[PDB]
Amino acid sequence: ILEKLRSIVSVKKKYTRFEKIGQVYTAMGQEVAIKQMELIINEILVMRENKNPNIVNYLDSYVVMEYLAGGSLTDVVTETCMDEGQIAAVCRECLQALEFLHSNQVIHRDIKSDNILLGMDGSVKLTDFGFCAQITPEQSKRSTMVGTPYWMAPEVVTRKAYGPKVDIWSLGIMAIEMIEGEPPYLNENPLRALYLIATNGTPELQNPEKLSAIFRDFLNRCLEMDVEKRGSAKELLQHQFLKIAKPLSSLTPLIAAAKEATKN
Amino acid sequence: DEEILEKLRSIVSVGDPKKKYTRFEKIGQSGTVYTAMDVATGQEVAIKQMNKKELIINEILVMRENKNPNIVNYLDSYLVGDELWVVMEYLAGGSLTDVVTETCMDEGQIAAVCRECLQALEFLHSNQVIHRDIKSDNILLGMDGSVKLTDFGSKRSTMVGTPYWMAPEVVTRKAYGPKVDIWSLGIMAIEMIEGEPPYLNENPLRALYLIATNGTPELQNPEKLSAIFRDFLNRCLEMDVEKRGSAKELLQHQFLKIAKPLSSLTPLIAAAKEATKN
Ligand SMILES: CN1CCN(C2=Nc3cc(F)ccc3Nc3ccc(F)cc32)CC1
Repeated sequence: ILEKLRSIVSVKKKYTRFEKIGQVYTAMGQEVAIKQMELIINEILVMRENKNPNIVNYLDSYVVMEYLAGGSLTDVVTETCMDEGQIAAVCRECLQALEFLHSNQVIHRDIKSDNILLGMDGSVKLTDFGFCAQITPEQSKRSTMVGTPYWMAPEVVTRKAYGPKVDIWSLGIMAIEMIEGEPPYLNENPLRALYLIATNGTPELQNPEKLSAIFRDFLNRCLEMDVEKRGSAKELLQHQFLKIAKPLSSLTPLIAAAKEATKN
Repeated sequence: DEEILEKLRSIVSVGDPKKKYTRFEKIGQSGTVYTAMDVATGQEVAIKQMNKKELIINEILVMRENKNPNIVNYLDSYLVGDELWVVMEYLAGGSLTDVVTETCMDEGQIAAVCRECLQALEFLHSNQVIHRDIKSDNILLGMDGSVKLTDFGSKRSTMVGTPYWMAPEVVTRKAYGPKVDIWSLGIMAIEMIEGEPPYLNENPLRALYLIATNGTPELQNPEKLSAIFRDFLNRCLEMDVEKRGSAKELLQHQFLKIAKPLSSLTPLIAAAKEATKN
């Protein structure tokens, strides 16, 4: 245990109007979120270096993050029925965040609805960079099995050499959550889910006929077992499915519904 | 909200706790735990301060009526503002973690710690309490060698740390009973002879997989353990819950008969205090 974590800290007078939130506080001429509590160092380092509009802004540490008042995507997917135009809008935003991170040789390794925060204007931002991997030409692949079982790519689960396309798979599982309300095998135990991802491979939708052919194709490109065949974030940003995306304002009735449903 | 407040008034002791105890020092953050000293008697105490509400009334009443030498017992309770303070016993010899990471314990010392913990587990289980966190960090030592068990405090979310002490039935999210604490004691005994718990260099998710499949990992140096100690561990770390020993059965194990008196633990306390001074 070392103190070179004290070296990145900024060093009660800078922020006011503290109000406790979650299981994390809100404060203020901008509105901020302050999380008060070796991987914590990597998360602060990667967030400073990788600033983009589709990533929750790390502001300072003494951890001061920007505030997104519309909750997470989880509240929306578990309390509402999203249409394809809304799903395509969320997928486009996440792919813009992934295209940015991957070009900076960063693998998120934890893409899931819980890590997608929403703004009251419909803005979509990616968070939780604890599990991220910074790759390089000297070590372009990783092997560690990290992530949330239900969202993990089969190559991660089986501890094979993997790259940024593990995040593409996780995005594909997230789009399934947007359809079905839950990731595949959620009713199972996390270890039984790991076994199922490793053996079944590409998950099968409960009702595939409900989806348009263009959405089915988009998911097939995301959830392709052959990593070379699976699309990169840059390739999938050119997919026809994203062209049916509604403006980000279309997400605000969804935020309203989740807030109304979660009054307990 | 109101019924819980009135029920508390009849059970809490009158008097100002701020006048009764001194030298408050935070040791954890439901609520906050402070170490303190009784100004009148010199006793060292642990004070849990806190702002589900029906569950706490029963937990106090259980603690108050049920006493055991191998657990930190309930001493008193006070209503301080909108906070409830629960005063419990504490010990000055630190935790078992300091001893296992700074000294080499012999089997006679390990047996003495296992006997004390099993006496605490027998007591808790008869009171239909499953600890769930039996680990060296929750074992408190007294300057006379006394051993006391403490506590104090989702599939979508992330877990901080490897849950190395957890039984395979806990990991696989099955219904479970008090024998989960027996498994955890078995892991604690491994920590006592190797100086570390298993799955330390392992990722928490890889640890979960390993616990669920193989149960317990192979010992780093098994030839260093006596046959009677290896048998004791086999009974503790049995995958079949019915085959795994209960606290009452394991108190009759031959391994505990090689236990040295609790005075044999005081040189270990001295060494851990010397190692963790500066
Ligand atoms: C339902 N709820 C579970 C936790 N309980 C206890 N937990 C403990 C656990 C310890 F490790 C030390 C002391 C205690 N205090 C106790 C003292 C007597 C007793 F019978 C049980 C406990 C209280 C009841």
